[PDB]
Amino acid sequence: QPPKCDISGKEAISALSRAKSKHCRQEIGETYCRHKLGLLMPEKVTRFCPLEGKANKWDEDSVEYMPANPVRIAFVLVVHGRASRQLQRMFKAIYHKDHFYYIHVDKRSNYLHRQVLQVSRQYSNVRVTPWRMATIWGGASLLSTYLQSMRDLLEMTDWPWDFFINLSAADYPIRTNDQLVAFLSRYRDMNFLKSHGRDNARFIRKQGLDRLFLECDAHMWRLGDRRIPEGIAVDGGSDWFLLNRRFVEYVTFSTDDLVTKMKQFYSYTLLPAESFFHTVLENSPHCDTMVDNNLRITNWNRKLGCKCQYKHIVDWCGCSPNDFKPQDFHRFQQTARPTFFARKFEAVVNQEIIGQLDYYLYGNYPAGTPGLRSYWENVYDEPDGIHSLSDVTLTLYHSFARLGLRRAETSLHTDGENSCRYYPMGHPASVHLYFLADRFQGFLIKHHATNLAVSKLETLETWVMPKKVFKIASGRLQFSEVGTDWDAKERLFRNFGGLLGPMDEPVGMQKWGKGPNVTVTVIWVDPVNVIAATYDILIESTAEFTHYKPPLNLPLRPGVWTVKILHHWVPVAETKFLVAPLTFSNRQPIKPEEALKLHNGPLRNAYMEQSFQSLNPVLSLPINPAQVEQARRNAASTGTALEGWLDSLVGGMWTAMDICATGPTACPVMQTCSQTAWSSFSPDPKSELGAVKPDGRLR
Ligand SMILES: *[C@@H]1O[C@H](CO)[C@@H](O)[C@H](O)[C@H]1NC(C)=O
Ligand code: NA
Repeated sequence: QPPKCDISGKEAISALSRAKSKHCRQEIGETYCRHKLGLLMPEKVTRFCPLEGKANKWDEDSVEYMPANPVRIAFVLVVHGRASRQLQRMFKAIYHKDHFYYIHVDKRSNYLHRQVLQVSRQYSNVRVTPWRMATIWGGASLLSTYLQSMRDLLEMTDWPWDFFINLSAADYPIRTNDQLVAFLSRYRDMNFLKSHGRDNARFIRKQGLDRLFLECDAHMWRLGDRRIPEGIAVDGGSDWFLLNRRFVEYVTFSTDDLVTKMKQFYSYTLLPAESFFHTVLENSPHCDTMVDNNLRITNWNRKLGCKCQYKHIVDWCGCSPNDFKPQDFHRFQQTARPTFFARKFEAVVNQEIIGQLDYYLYGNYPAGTPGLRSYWENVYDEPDGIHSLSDVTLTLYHSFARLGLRRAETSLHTDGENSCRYYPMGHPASVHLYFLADRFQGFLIKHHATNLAVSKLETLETWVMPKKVFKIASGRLQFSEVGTDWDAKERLFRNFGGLLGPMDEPVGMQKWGKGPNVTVTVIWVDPVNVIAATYDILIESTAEFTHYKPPLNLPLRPGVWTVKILHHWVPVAETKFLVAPLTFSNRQPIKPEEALKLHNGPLRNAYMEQSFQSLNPVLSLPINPAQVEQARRNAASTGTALEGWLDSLVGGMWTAMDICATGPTACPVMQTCSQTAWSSFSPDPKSELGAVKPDGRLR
């Protein structure tokens, strides 16, 4: 169907041409045409503040007194992702029985929501939002989430709260609850918001406040220009704040000119929570309550955090803070200004700094407490279904489980019946990442299998760990790795296991120490010694990481690839990586014609237009005609033959470290999972939540 008005703006045309759903196209057009007539945005707004401008209203010993009328705090936790045990650890740190906790879990994070429900069922002062939005980065929906949660909280008459504080799963306190309550009790009529403080016209342009945006199909579309309304001062800064009940009441229930028109304006705004509350407060009757300090330390690093990493999500470029590391601990003790929270923290990136901070605030755990240096994070959970996995991860998780079953059989030494022989049943039940002392240890896979001696089903967990493959030879090179999903801000691969299939596009990374600039040669070698790519790269004196994604035609030949680094044909180092053949297509066993198309190498017979056959003799990489033919045979296989090819490849690159039983077992040499040090079933008291103590705490 055609639009209600001629659509000629280049930005709107670009959005309409990229939008996937008919609903989104119609809403894009409806929004554009409304604005074109001048009926969508306000252009003049009343200012109620009696001040000429802004108001901008520290002794370390002032947070040590004991208040007679302590504030009660409503924490709104806006969380997403997989890091449930870290969220539980932070919740333990900030919990007190006289506060309140209201938890919004991103609609797309169903595993995390199930874990949060278990928390809300234990404690009367914890509730979960029954509505759930998909709060994409920069989305307008983040303000809708805050405004709805404020209305909900104001109508819970059994929760008499005095302040509203927002936190994510990557936040952590840097002072005790006692000190937070003492400080807020002394300034209970103030509002804590941090402004950019620099040139305001530049802030408006950098933020895109003079641009019209629309959130639809989990994307933020830019649709054109708009005027800043006259009569008000527009301000902004951090979207992390603390607001008192009186101002939250005004924002929620006022119908005056300011609140009404700003709610309309910010419904079509990028990063609305970074400026909506500043602009309303400063122009409201409450303007003289504003303190230019959000009581947070935010770990900005412009060199690493501003790589326009959200381009596929919003029609704009943005920045995000870095994760703290152990060398940052001294920053949590600064004395310039009062601060009570900090971000960001990620246990999969660095857990040591989280431990240092928690023990600093609340003391060591007793000697003999297990799991303090470990971290477990669920990356697949059965209720979400195998269609939420990929064919690559479904194939490999199956193979890891079979590797565990083979370890159980070979671990029993006996000349009679082997009561540790198993037959696998069904699909993996769960998968965890496992870390120890900030070193990746591999995957834990929970699975079901029949013990063949007694003919009974058993539930097991297998630990698999990747074999070391980086090898140096007689420079500033420290490490080399191949992977996917490179995180330029944290400088690591978010595909932690390096799981790859024939249609993946691998990335080569190098890590360097200090020294003078140098140039090296990178060579990619496929499983039958076909040289797929060669290139030189400059390593500047100041470079720490380098990475590059060669344009290799697909599919890649399955097997063990090798990536070599040379310095003027002198060997430097090498690493290896596995392109796995897939046993599933659309989560069903792969058929002969599917496998042949997928497993016989690139459709162009060559990985790139330029050939490197003249290099094979130079590097002693002869192509064996027998191995080439065997790869053709392997490509046509399915079923049991294909399973044997896959498992021999996986076994060459992964080790089954151990396997345990969750319940009873007829295998005499298998340990109970809860009694191991490594299982996701073993004790982890730092993330466990129990009964409330006499002092009202869980920690
Ligand atoms: C480093 O770079 C400079 C120019 O930037 C170049 O002249 C020099 O040859 C390079 N290598 C060394 C060791 O200086
Ligand atoms: Na509850």
